[PDB]
Amino acid sequence: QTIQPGTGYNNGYFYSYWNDGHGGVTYTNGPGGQFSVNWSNSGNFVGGKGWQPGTKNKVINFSGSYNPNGNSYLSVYGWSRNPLIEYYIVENFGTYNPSTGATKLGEVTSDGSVYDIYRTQRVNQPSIIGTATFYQYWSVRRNHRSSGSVNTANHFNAWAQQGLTLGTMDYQIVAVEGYFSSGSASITVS
Repeated sequence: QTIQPGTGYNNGYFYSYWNDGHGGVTYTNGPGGQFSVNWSNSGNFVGGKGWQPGTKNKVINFSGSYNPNGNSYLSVYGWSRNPLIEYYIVENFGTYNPSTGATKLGEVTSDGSVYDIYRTQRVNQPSIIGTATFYQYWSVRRNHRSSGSVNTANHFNAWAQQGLTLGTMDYQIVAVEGYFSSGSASITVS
């Protein structure tokens, strides 16, 4: 049901909901792996369901509707530790392609589309272990969609081939992220 930021377990799925406090966001956990997000002139937020910990060969399925009006992403999102890495496999996005100005590190074909791979660096930013400097790895789908299946191993193996290694897996979720925008989404994970 409607909850305030936090992390926990719901119907067998790990969930994480965070927001910068600006307001304008409603996150609701549904049955099974379902979750809904409704936002209007929000601030920055991230919300989704998945696993804690994730794995490097997980096949993630998602089904739903995603209607952003502004800056937002729909992705398989997570972290690794040692090395500390924040990663995204972007399936759809709004007005801003998150790879803008990022360094392209290759291409990978998976689950019906070509994905462009990028690497970016975050300096002194919040992370799962505190403020730190770390890399972000991205796989951005060329053919946008709101349902599908993601074979994570295809992305992690392609990243490894390019020198983008991952450490020990931390949480792994299908999440909706927004940055001062409006929208609605209803996703079921499995």
